[PDB]
Amino acid sequence: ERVAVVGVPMDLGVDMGPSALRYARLLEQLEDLGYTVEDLGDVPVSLAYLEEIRAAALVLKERLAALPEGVFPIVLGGDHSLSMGSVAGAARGRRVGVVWVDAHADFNTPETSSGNVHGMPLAVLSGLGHPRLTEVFRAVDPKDVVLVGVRSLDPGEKRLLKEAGVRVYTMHEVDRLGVARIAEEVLKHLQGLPLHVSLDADVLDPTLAPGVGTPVPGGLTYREAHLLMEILAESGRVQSLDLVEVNPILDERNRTAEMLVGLALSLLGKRIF
Amino acid sequence: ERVAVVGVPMDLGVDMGPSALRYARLLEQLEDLGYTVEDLGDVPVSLAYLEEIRAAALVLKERLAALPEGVFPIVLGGDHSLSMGSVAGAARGRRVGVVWVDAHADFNTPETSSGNVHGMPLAVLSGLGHPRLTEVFRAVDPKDVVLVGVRSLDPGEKRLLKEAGVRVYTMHEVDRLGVARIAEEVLKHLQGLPLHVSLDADVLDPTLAPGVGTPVPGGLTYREAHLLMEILAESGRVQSLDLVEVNPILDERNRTAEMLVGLALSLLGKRIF
Repeated sequence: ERVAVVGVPMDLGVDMGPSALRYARLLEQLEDLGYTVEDLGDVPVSLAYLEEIRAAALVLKERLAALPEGVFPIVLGGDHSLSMGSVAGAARGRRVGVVWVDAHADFNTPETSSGNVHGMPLAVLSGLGHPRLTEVFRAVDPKDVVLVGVRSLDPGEKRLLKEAGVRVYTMHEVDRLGVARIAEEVLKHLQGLPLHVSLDADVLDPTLAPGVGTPVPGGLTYREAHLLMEILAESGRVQSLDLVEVNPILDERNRTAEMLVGLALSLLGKRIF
Repeated sequence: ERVAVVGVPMDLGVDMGPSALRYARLLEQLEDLGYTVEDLGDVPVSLAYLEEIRAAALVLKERLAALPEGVFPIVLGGDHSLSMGSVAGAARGRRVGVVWVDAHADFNTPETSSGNVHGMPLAVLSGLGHPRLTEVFRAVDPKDVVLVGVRSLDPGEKRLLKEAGVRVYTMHEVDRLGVARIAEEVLKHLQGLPLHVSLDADVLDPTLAPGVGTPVPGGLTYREAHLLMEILAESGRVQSLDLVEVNPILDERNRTAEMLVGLALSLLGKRIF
């Protein structure tokens, strides 16, 4: 019933992410929902650009671990790379589950590929990749993870993901089983553990979330997204949230940002009836 | 040849405008134009807010005057209040003409209203207003100010502007005389003096420049704006520029920032032929 919001304006225009989520009144609407909300502010941010990231992602994680116990954390960000720092840090050292809701698997290693770290955080978190990264950010067992909304993978990704054994719910599976059910399966699969959900904006259809780094046709519908957040929220097991890859520079009327603040409220309890 | 860019993320969500302007690739395009450019960064910012505004507009004023003689300053802003600081700083104790291109005349005193200070900058600069501000920002004689593109005026303002004797070219005059003639006319009214151009994105038709603080229908056309900049450019006396009131949160795929970076380039020498 207490909630902390910390921003990681990282872009190594997604760095404006944290600012749009705030202008979308994320905070005021959570209090409206009943929570007491403290804004911690922004974590300062000084292959391509590795150390800077691991550094800022370090500062992040330390901050989450400090945080009194029982406080729900909401990380507003740019790069999905922050996830490395957050998921680790919000775990508080516990064995937690990760519902990674992205259009991508964000699962490469430097071996599989671009060269950009933000396509590498889920893997590192599973312990696969450059050591300067895995050694300070490993925080979950591959078996403890579930991708949802995925509709675009690199060949090295398919392999690592298969070899590793990560439950992957691509948009084919969404179209096929419906989100209602996929939602249920995610909870069985990760039954018993606290859940840290990471929401990548590129998961909703571009037709709806235009402001994003890498649009990818045929994504979750507006309604669809809320169902997932609601079903999930119901479990009462959700403990932390990642709201990322929100690019105002590409958005319209700042609506991609509004969509997340809305899905955040669905995940933290808000119900129609 | 030397050009300095400085940001003022001040919203007292126009505080996001400076990133918007930078991401619209302002520096780079200026370099392509042939200028060696430096990013001084952002001036820290944190009735309503007189002291916090005065403090930042003072850090800005002071920072601009300390610039080496010859370096051309461009102030990237949110609020139009930053101009009390930059038109004073950018002038360096010299008599300069001010070409104010906003849909408003930002010429109110507390007596005539809204309450907000960002509708008073040109008044303060012209010496009318709170003493706490005029006392450090008054930097222009009303007879040396020219408003272009105006189409919104509070009663007190119209009166203050008449008493003051400020040359006003509202959209009605624009429609009657054309930008070319109004430009010959601005240049002549301010003949001999160095010129500082302040640009409120709201002066561009909302249809074209959606992301601005207060849209006011019936504004300049992308061609008229450019023409204007181009004529003021040929004069050889522009010496400083404010690019203000750009709000990405209300914009669309960042075309407002792109629309101004384009006008800056026009004021700074760029041409078709």
